[PDB]
Amino acid sequence: GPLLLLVFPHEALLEAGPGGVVSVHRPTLEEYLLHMKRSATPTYPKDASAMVTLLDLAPGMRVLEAGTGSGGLTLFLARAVGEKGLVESYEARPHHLAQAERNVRAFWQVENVRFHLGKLEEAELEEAAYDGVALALMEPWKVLEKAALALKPDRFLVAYLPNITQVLELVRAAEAHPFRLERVLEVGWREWEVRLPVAHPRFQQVGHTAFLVALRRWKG
Amino acid sequence: GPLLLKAYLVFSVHRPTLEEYLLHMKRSATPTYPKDASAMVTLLDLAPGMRVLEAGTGSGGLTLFLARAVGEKGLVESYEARPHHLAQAERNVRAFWQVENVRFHLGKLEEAELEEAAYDGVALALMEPWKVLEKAALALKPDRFLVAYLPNITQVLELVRAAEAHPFRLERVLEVGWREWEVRLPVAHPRFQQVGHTAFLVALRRWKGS
Amino acid sequence: GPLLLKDRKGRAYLVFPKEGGVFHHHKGSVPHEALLEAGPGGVVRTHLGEELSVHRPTLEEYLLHMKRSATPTYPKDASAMVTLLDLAPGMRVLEAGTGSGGLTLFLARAVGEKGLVESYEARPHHLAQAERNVRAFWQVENVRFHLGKLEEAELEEAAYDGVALALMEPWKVLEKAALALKPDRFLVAYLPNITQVLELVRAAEAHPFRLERVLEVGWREWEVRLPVAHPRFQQVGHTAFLVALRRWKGS
Amino acid sequence: HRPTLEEYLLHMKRSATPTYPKDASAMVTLLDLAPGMRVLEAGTGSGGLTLFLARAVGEKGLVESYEARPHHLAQAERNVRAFWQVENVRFHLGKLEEAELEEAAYDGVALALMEPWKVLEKAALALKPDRFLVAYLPNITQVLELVRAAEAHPFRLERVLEVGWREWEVRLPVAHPRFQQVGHTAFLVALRRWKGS
Repeated sequence: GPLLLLVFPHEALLEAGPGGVVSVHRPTLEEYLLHMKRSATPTYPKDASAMVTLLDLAPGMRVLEAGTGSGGLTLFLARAVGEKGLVESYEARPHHLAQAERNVRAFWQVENVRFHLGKLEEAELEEAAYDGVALALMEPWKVLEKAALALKPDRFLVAYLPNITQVLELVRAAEAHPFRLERVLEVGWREWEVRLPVAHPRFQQVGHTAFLVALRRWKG
Repeated sequence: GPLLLKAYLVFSVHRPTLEEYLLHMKRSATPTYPKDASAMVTLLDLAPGMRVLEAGTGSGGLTLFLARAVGEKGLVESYEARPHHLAQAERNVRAFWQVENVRFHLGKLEEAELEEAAYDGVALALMEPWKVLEKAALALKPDRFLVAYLPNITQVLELVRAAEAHPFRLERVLEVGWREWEVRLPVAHPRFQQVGHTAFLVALRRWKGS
Repeated sequence: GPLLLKDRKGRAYLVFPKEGGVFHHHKGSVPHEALLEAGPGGVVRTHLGEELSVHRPTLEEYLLHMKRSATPTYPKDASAMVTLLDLAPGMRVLEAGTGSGGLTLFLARAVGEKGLVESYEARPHHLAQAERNVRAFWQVENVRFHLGKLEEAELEEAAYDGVALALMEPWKVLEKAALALKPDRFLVAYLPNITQVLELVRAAEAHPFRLERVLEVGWREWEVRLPVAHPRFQQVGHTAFLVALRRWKGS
Repeated sequence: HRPTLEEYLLHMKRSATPTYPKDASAMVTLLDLAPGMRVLEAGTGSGGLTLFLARAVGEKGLVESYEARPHHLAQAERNVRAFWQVENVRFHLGKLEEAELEEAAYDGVALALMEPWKVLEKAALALKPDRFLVAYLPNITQVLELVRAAEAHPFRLERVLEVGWREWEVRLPVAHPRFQQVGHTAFLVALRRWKGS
């Protein structure tokens, strides 16, 4: 495993071990995302958590992922389905895919993630074979056809979109597919500074990273 | 498992989302909202295989999340003090989730005993979480987290001060917010009515330690 | 002046002292006299006899308890709009809105008795509401009501220090509002749906405004009854987007 | 290009942490200030809550601003009387606890003080009944200190609230709440004065 202080093994650090001093730590997935090599957005832990919760991902399921880097969203999905549920992650741009496979593979040593280079709409997949579809695309409405195709009825597709304008365009686009609009939310984590006697919500905030969109696949 | 109509649970037809389940199951009493339970799992840094300590009340709402999170290789030990509705936690959890990764107990922790450094994370929903730090701390592998659910900032403060006595560094205090939007074009706005504040989440991290 | 009454449960009521009225909060009447003799600050019993606190209502307190039959405007947002408008006393402000009367009332205070608020309502019911609601709380002359729309209003040119709107389709008045507004003074619009905000911004690029702010006021009430101290569980999450625009220098 | 009060407050000379208009707007609304009223103000920063308060009270109203420490009082006065012509403000070089003021003759008390509890008693006197004291406090721990201390004066706690303005960046086709917000400045505490006691 990798260590946070971010390094990949020098030996005082291992002898101290996590929670020990030389301040050595074993990274949380969160810490790891926030310090890993990025070309990405990056997908934030608060958003990826809520996405796994809307997708209703449980162990053993199949989850379809697109697109971009860098394995941030893919790892959260990877733990959610784990064991051998399956993550089929699609990325279009090849050095971003590369970087992501590296990112994921160094933290997560299980092999429940199948990686695919190429747009999701080019790909061929079974009808009604997937337990959820997670998208982190700037133009998600493109894959809507495939997504309704590959997605078991009464399951969700969950898009991640920064701009509300993109969210509206999905919601209209989604009206021409067997998808019923289930949720539109903004996730927010309100950090507090506690350095007693100082105790206030932090002065500078992550005032949202993105909107999460959730469509449910009704039968059609 | 059970079914959901649009919107009541029973035994438009839907398999219920775990979150839908928590929101329409017999929630004893002031529920664990999924907004929070999801958060806590994230903070606790849970993966498949791990062992997690949970207390207490009282719908086993948090518990299901814990169950899915750690998986089948992992297991959850759930304590709950209260007797009649620890059962109700058990009724709620076995309806939705039929895996052997949860082992229940009656009682508070301090009365209980447990291996030292066995557990990969602790999750508290107790009114007075400061009572269980000697044990929580003992039970916890170093560098892993204790995550505690608390309605009032006064309780958060007390847990922060009581924790200075044990080998815990405070990493985080946060409120979660899932602001739902309504979108029926041309209408598009944040929902008028919202699950505002449910609780603070204190995350503590075990030192080596000493 | 009207009166706000509260019980120990916290529940508040609005009362208008009327000749020999009586207030019923349960199966127990209170004569209006006791309310008036008690005065802002004191208690009254319902002859059964439940303590009840008498208050003069704060402008805010009045807006939330009046019966509100227009699609209406909150104090958190009205407050913010007065401030975005940069409203100082003596100023002249053009207004168009709902029948709430709230927005007109918040603007009325900002400008003072030496200032002015020309308030326009389109529907004649919607006008009566605003007058009813506005002159119960404030009878000063710095508010003048008009029936109609701004695009059809006859306005002096560059005579106004700000424009406050609470219309469902404000792109429509941007043209009149442009000539009516002094350079570097603002238009501020109360829009519930982000779509309306989006259309207005798109529209505004055709008139001599620069967009300046787009925002959402939140007032997070806390409950404190020690040892209970937290953010109120249920709150007024979202009401409206405020859009602030600036009239370009010179034109 | 002439400037709005906000803009002035930004290029103004502010020794302390500034006042944000969200907070000052909310402060005026919570005190229920209308044209004509007589309001009491202290003290840190200087002089931007006072400008808001002058606009609120109006033409015929008056704001009594206390600044314990002089060079600040002066800087308050230059700042205020550069932007705000009206002679509707009265500056005092004194603490607010030490000063001597007619009973039940004020329509509010606006404190930006670190030590708000300290002036609790002289406010209960000065402030008419069923009117308000509103305190700006950054920390929840100070809020709590004040909540305990006011239990010992003729005050009911009406309101504790944090004020947020969620800015949006609209730059079509961009449209999204701004990534970096001013997440929190402070809490507002409103106390109501009881009858006689």
